[PDB]
Amino acid sequence: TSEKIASLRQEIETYLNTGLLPFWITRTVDKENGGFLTHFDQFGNDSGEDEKSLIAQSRSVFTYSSAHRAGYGGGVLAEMARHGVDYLINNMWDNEHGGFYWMTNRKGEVTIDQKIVYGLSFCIYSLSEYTLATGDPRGREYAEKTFDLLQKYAVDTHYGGYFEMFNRDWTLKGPGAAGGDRKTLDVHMHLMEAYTTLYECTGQEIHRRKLLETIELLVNKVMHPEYGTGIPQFWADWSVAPQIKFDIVWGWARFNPDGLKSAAEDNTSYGHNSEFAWLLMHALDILGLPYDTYREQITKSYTHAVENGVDWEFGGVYVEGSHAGQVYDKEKEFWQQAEMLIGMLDAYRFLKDEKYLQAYENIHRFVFDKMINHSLGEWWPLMTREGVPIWKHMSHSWKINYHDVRSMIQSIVRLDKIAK
Amino acid sequence: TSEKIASLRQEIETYLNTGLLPFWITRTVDKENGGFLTHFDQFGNDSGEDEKSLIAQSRSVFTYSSAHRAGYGGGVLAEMARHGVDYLINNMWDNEHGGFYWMTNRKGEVTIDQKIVYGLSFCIYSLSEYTLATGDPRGREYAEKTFDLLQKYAVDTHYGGYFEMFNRDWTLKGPGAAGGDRKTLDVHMHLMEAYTTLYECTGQEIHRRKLLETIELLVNKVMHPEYGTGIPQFWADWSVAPQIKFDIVWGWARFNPDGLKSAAEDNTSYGHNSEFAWLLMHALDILGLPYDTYREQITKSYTHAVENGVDWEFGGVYVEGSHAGQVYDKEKEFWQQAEMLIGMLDAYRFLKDEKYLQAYENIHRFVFDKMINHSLGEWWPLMTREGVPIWKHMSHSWKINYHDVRSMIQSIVRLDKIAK
Ligand SMILES: OC[C@@H](O)[C@@H](O)[C@H](O)[C@@H](O)CO
Ligand SMILES: OC[C@@H](O)[C@@H](O)[C@H](O)[C@@H](O)CO
Repeated sequence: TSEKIASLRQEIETYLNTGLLPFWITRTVDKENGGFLTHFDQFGNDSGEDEKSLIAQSRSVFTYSSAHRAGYGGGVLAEMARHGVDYLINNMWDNEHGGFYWMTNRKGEVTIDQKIVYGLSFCIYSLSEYTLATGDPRGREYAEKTFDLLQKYAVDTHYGGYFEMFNRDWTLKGPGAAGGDRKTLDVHMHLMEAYTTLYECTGQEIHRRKLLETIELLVNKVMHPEYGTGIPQFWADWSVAPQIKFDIVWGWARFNPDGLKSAAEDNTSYGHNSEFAWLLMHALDILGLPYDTYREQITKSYTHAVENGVDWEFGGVYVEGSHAGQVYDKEKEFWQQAEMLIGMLDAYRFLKDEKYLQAYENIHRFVFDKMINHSLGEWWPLMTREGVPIWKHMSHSWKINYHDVRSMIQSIVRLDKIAK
Repeated sequence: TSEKIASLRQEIETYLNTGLLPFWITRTVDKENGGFLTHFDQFGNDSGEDEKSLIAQSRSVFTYSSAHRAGYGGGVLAEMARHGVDYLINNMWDNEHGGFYWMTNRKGEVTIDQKIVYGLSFCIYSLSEYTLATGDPRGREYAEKTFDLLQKYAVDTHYGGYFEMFNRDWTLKGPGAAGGDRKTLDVHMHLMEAYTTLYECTGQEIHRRKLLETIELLVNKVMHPEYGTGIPQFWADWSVAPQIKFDIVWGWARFNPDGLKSAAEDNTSYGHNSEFAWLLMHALDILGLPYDTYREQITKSYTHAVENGVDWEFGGVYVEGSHAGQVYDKEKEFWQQAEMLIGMLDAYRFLKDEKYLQAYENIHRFVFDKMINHSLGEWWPLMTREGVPIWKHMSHSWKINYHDVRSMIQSIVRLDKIAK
């Protein structure tokens, strides 16, 4: 219903303009040391972490670049992005070996000099988006510099794909938790997301060809060969590896005590599969290719998410479950809802089955009625199945505004497409 | 027999010092335009080709660098290499897009601006060898620059391996004869040869890891999965492609009218398989790895060459034949004899079966009694099975001194190893 679509779009528009973006605009710009402040407790007050992670600073650069480019933030977001791009190049860029450092403290000193491809993907993503929004060639320059370093040091020229964790001097890290012997869905999915904006910015044949190569890797090696769902970790030879926690992390380790099959290695994340599918669709948009170029893959990702991840009774998407169709972890974490909002919409656009629009409204209602802490404007990071926050910290080094702002803008955009 | 080994080594030493190297030292240095002259007819006189191919100039740089490093040329070869490195950077290097151009005319003007990975491999090979011989960091610098450009533009991050032919702006060339849709044994074998000297020069972890990735590609995708013999051409997905002639070439197209199974697509080159095997062994030497790291592969290459390629009656190695064991083309071309000299020696070192030393003496005797034009010092390019030159041009844009000088130095070296 156009009245229902308009109601949903307005709910997002008011919340995005008066709640979410103001939460960050009034808090994050650090004029003393440069960069952004991203550590806020359940009362919007500083938690005091002496960290400015590459993930935090780059995602902020992306959010403010993309939101300004979309027409949000009252025009002040572009200069906020430049403030962060200033911090990235001046404090986080390695002037002897290249690439962006993983971690800095509050005053700008490098504290983890490793070159993590997961963070470097977000550098390529955010700096490409930054140049697209502001025209500053510094974004594209350092994004191209990062891409070239990934080709030189990270690309496995035999098996394909990328090695994902390196020391500061770009030497491959050790095996196991050091991160030097695994190829992961986490990194390879976001490089596809990164190369999409990179190619959109530069327009080179090389960036279009490597974006397609990244899509091919995900479809042919990363996703389940039968179910099409994302498998988290692989060996270099692309056989499935046992899932491990790397020494370098970019999230809080959450164990659901009442989760099912704790040791099961066949888990897949509905939020990841939805995030991959709509990002692949957006990649096809940027590539000028039709969606059904990967109709089998896109249909597998969305069908699996809507049939197993959507909590129809309480609302929101579950954390993870088996490829076969069993739900393992029924908790409610913030980023999977964000990615499910966009995906379920794009699923409705491509597959045209109304259970996807129902799936969107289920998750839309969950985020606005349960997840959004309206007194501050940010999202609760983790919740019991029926709502009710488990963790109440509003933001940290790994939870900023990348997922929620983009999912808000992209949802108004796709909902507008559906109404027409 | 040590008396037989000494006799063979001395035959090479006298010929290398008094015949082959003097042929080039007295002819090739072009002080007017820079670079090297490589076009000489059957009387050692200029043929007048208005060409200075990247293959010609780079191979010359390698020959003079490697021979000087080995202690040959009366000490004058190092400065000859620098004269060529001067020409490569000043006349053949693309200062806007990077990489070395494919073709220049006699006076140094670029005539084919394409970036051909086959030539760029020889740039990495020769410039790495040049720095190892002279200490001039320009070789290593531009060799590393070329390697990095290959990772950025040439590496297929999905299927692995390299795309092999690009326009000047590094955009992938068209399909078919343009060379943009095939991965070939020719390029991938020599990159392994190039990355070996590159890693020997720089010592970086990245060059060691990519050299191993190159070896893995050749063993697992390029060689026959059963016979282990080299298959010339593949599609990007590494399935076997029909053999074609590219618009860019680096040799004379020779059709043997009395060759067997002219249309057979199962041909393999004994010279190539031997060249790959001893170069792989040398790569293992540089990598500090034992030969039996690829014992199955190395044994397949050498056994196939000695059992099918060695002409026991007349001497020398045939041109090509089937993987299964049938000889197709019994003519005698220069570069396959050179590579068979080194390979048959290394085969004797690793496999210790005396049929390989017999194979070496068969080819040694053929080259010195039939192929070497002793009145000038260079090798006849092509011959009937029983000797007797078919083509008598001594050198051109694709036949210089890369194969024969290296095979002469490396043969004295391995023969010296056998005697001890
Ligand atoms: O796609 C990767 C995933 O979205 C992860 O990067 C989360 O953003 C992070 O766990 C937030 O804490
Ligand atoms: O290994 C490739 C082969 O050796 C080729 O490059 C010859 O050197 C060329 O055909 C000489 O004309």
